[PDB]
Amino acid sequence: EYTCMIPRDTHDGAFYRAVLALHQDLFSLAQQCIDKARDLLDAELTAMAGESYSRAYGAMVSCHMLSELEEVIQYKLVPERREIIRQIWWERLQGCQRIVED
Repeated sequence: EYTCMIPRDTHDGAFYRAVLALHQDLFSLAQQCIDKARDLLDAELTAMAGESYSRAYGAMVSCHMLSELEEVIQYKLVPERREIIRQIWWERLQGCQRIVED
């Protein structure tokens, strides 16, 4: 509901819609939902913030999730043999030098 009630503009805006089509196990659009969310954050961070660790950093965390999202849609349509994903995730997380909420 509220997702519907959210616009499709934001990084977030596209986001859950993908999640949802993925929660609906619907892909192409959701696939492209990212692609916009991609495009969103595309233009976004590219202000570059003179970034050092700067929210373009967080913006990575954002896309990082998208990737991380881009992953599951393959799990979940894969042989589950992908189970390495866990490690990969484990990696993809642990190499995150990070706080929690992320």
